Amino acid sequence: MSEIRKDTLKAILLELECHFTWNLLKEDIDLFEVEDTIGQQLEFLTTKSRLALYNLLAYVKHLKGQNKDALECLEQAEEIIQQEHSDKEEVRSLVTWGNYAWVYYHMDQLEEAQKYTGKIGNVCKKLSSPSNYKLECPETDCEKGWALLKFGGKYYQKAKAAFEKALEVEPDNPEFNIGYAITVYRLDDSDREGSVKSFSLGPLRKAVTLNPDNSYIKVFLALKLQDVHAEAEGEKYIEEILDQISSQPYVLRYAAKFYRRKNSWNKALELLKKALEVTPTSSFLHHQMGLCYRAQMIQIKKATHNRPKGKDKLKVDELISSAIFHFKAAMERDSMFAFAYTDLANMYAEGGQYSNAEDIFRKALRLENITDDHKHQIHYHYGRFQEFHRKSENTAIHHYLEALKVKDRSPLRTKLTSALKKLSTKRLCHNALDVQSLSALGFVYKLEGEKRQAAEYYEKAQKIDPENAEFLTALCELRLSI
RNA sequence: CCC
Ligand SMILES: [Mg+2]
Repeated sequence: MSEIRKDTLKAILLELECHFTWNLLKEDIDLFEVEDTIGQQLEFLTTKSRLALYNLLAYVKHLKGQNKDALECLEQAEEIIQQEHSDKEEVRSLVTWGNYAWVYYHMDQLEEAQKYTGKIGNVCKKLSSPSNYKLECPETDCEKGWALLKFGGKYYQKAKAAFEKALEVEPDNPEFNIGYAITVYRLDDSDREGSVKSFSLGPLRKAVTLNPDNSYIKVFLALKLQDVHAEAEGEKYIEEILDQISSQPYVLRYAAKFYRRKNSWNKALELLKKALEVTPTSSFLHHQMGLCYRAQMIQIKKATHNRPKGKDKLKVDELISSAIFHFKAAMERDSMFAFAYTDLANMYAEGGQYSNAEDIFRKALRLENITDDHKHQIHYHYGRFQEFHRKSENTAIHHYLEALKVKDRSPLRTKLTSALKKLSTKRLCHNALDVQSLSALGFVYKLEGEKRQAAEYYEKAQKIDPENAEFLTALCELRLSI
């Protein structure tokens, strides 16, 4: 192909609606985890669109440099279109064809790619689309919403908008409602400024009504009810679900979360183990197992006033070892699972395995592509490890400051500001010229809206370090604020 | 998927 036809083709490729134009970046996920879990949903979450799953898996295989394997996934998608979408064959094929075009493009099979853009263009014309090479429709909006969700927390607002676009056309579509309600449910937990939210409660009730046979959507309703102090109602739903299904890991794992949150740890462990028989490598399941063992360990520690002896001490050590095992497995199976790192590191710290804790915290601090909320929490946990285990007040202060710089409204805000005030005040009693502590107080007072007091701290810090760029900038901000 |  002449490289002028090439430029034209590249332009068309960008106009398509498919995974390659949805800004799904590989660095935001663990590709092995995503590939593996897509396979596990194909087998074990049988209510989710198989067509969507294969289109997504094809994209993921491409991201792993396996273009030949991506093609095979798209072939399976085509088979499903014959199987499950025969009446609307052409329109249901658009996303698959888009991915074919992009994959063949990447394999330098330009003529083959053009064949696919041609098919797309023909169908869009046939169906009176206002665009040349796309036909926006609710089913595609839904598929896009799920693809966005799979790429993680940075994409949740975009996924919500995609499901909203689908619901604009079909407000009572059962599939669209599930996607939307689950997105709002995750957003209730995402980027919290304070208490957990419950905007998803209404959407979940509707999605459950619209999908009576679906235990997967119902388990989120139960969890949300638990969040809003209707634990009794939530638990009845859990019981009904467990009467209706067995061994479905995507349902059992959330029932296990439910039971754990009311401290029924043995029941949670029973459910998690049943799920592990089906999917023994799931990082989600492993994390949940560790959470159970950790909770049981904490109960013994509290009961024995943090001084367990004899068999209590033996059990505590077994539980710590088991929590480490499972948190380590979770992290190893999902490199982007922020909480797996901090939970593992914190458990290493609890067991006094400080070199191990440091190793994990170091990796966690270097995760560049997780959400700012997760970065914030990593700094908080490392700060606490520094303060209480390493007894390094200056390193603690440093990381508490980093936590607030990344996110200054969170449920950790007041824990962070109070720790900083406490540590900085103590250090200033010993050395009135301690620049880090002066600077820290300036930062916290500025955050609290105490402009004058903040200025005074920064001015003392600047007196000591007159050319400091950070202090000059802080003082300028304080002067120009209205 | 922590809290
Ligand atoms: Mg996952």
